[PDB]
Amino acid sequence: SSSVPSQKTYQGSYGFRLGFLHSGTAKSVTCTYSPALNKMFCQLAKTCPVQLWVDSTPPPGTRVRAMAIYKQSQHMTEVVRRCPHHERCDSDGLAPPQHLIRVEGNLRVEYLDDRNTFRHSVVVPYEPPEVGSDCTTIHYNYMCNSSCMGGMNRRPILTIITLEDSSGNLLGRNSFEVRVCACPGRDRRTEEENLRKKG
Amino acid sequence: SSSVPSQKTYQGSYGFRLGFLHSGTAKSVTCTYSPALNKMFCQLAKTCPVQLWVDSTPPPGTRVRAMAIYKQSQHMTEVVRRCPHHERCDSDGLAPPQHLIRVEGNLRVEYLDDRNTFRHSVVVPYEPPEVGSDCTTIHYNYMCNSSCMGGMNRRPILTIITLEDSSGNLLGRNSFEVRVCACPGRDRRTEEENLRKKG
Amino acid sequence: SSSVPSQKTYQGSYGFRLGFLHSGTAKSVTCTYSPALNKMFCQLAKTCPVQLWVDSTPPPGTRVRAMAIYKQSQHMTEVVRRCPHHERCDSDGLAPPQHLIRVEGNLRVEYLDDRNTFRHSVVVPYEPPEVGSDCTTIHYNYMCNSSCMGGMNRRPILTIITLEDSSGNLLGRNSFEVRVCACPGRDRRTEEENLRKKG
Amino acid sequence: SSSVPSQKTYQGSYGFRLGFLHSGTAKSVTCTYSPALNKMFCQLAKTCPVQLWVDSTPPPGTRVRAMAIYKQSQHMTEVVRRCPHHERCDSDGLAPPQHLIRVEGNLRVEYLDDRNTFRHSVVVPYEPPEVGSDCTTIHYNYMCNSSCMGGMNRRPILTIITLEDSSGNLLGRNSFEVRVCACPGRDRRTEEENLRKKG
DNA sequence: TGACATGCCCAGGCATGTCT
DNA sequence: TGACATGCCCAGGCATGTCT
Ligand SMILES: [Zn+2]
Ligand SMILES: [Zn+2]
Ligand SMILES: [Zn+2]
Ligand SMILES: [Zn+2]
Repeated sequence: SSSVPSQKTYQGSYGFRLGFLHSGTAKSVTCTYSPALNKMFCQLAKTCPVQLWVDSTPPPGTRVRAMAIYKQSQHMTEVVRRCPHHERCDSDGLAPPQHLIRVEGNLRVEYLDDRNTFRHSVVVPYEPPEVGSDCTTIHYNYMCNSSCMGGMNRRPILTIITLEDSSGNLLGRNSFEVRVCACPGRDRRTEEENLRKKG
Repeated sequence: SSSVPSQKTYQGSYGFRLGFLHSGTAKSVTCTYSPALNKMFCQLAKTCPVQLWVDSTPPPGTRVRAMAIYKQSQHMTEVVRRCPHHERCDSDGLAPPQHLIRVEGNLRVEYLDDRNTFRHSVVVPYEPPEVGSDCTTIHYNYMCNSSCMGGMNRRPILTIITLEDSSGNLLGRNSFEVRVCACPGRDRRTEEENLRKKG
Repeated sequence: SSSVPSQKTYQGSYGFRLGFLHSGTAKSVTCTYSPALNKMFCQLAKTCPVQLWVDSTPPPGTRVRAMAIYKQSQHMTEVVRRCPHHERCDSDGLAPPQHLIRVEGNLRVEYLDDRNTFRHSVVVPYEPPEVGSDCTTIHYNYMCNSSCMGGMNRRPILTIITLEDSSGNLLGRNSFEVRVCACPGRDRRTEEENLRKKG
Repeated sequence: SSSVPSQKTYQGSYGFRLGFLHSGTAKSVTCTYSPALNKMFCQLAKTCPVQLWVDSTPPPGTRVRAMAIYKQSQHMTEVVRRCPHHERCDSDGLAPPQHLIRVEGNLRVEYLDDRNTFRHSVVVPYEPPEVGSDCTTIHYNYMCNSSCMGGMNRRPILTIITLEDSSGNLLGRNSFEVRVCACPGRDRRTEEENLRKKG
């Protein structure tokens, strides 16, 4: 069992928050975000664009870390890992096969295994938006379904995104729930309806 | 891809056939056999008793081999193995972790990996029935569900039981289909009803 | 997992059979036998008298062995042992603390752990009945309840009694089911009624 | 028999009190707290989150200790230990197999056996809440059911949580009753109804 | 001896990747 | 996109040592 990183929102002095793209109505759209649930629904190994928005410019050398933790109290102290089947399959060259979350399209990506907690994380440099743009987008990939036997095993996860200075100070923190599934559109609509009818 | 052992019934000069125990009506009974389908339905890692019946006594040194093959033509040439999750879990001390089929309660069990075909099999000596008894019973275990991702992946298998002399001559061959599943009683009654209504 | 001793009745050339005493009607009588079920119901650590009847006199040096096996196919290959709580408690001086079945009142008792199967058994010399008597009685004790967690765990057992010559030849074999429980009278009456109503 | 640690509430100069999470309505929810009974109902080996609330910040080096005692006067002087079955089973690497209470997800956990009283306790450093949060949460696990034969044996326990400075001074003490059981929701609703109807 | 105890058994139906 | 798949969740009630 491992000590649990905080998931508490800390928008901080830089006004850090996340944004998500709108997507289509298909039963099996690749990535769709529910604001009511603060929850991403996405397919295995497909791009999940996450926007980073800030009110003030972070200092040079700021880093963006993503980490998954189990959402339920009963599972929080268990490290989130890829299942043995997917670990044994699809390497991009940098991500260790045991890591659930990857970043695509970034030459400065770093995959970390915490020496004390054993938890996995993936870090890229923070880059400010281009001229006229309001945010910076990172493309994450989740390499197992929420349902994978021997991995997440139908346990919901949170992704925690932290903005950190080069010294390691926490500048901001946000999180979102993730369901990696075959039919994100179906499952988002089911969970939203259950929220309305039974929540 | 691997060459495919015969599944053709050969009751042979010893009159070799299989028998199966009757079991209870529970939705999740541990092992239940359908004569109409020639199909065992059983749970993961639970005992599956298979009876060996002969009309004539096999010679000393006769051996009994069990091997799984996929039933569908499209999958026949693929070796049946345990999935990575269950391989990484439950060793009894003798069975290699990759083997699907084990025998319990036999000190002379041998687990074989074919040098040419890569197929797994498990062998025990043939023992004649005790006085007054009509058959000999072997207790097999199947160490994955038929549905296991990265293993059988919802593909039906046959188990091929061969009676072999010590020289390697085939004396008899029988086979039965297997579904390893959580609810053998439910699934047997579903498959028998589908046979009657749509077969 | 361990190879399974035969439980098949073999009354043999000596006409070997078991007999049991009649007992009282109390809900918690110490030992009561159901002929309809061929099943002893008895309390923990209390005397269970078992009679040995023969038609012909066994040879000098004949031995009487008792051994427990799980009755259900799914558990047959598991060695029957005392639970950790009762193992750690009540030694008579001869019985190893892991043995379920003891014999009381016999100076020539031998407790055996099979080198290959790991199964426990308890052996006493066969003694012919005294003049005018028809049988010989052995007093067995069962040192766990059928329900004990970490031991029998609510799994029914059979006791197998074998008559063996000094050379090791099997002269006769009989068996009976056992439920060790707090209320043998209650439980016998429940199981007999269930047999009549639902069997 | 062992001297009995105090269970008297002492909220102390730091205003120390416990808090508990709300949980779902399921018959077998993993952990549910009854304010009317000051009683946790939880399952074996599952996470039990306990919140530590203070009004004033404890000094550096403060420690949080948990210990179980039997609630009934007749059993208070008996040390609460794991039963022999569960002791012989599930080690996390740090907890001795005899200890009932474990802490998950803390690298600084210490398991203590008192030299004089023989009582077990588990200690972690006190950490103040993160920014904006009102409490600190510890995840305890209870490694036997209240009913375990040879352990708690259906005797209710209190868990005593003490806040202690590094010098050993008692800063605060709170306690709650615990029932570790298979069906916490069922049993909580039974005990609350008995309180209302017969208390 | 009656009846409470409490972990477990059991059937109904949700789950969710995949078939069509 | 509709609907089958199939391991799992869940509540009702049996279990069985013990309390009275
Ligand atoms: Zn996976
Ligand atoms: Zn598997
Ligand atoms: Zn016992
Ligand atoms: Zn226990």
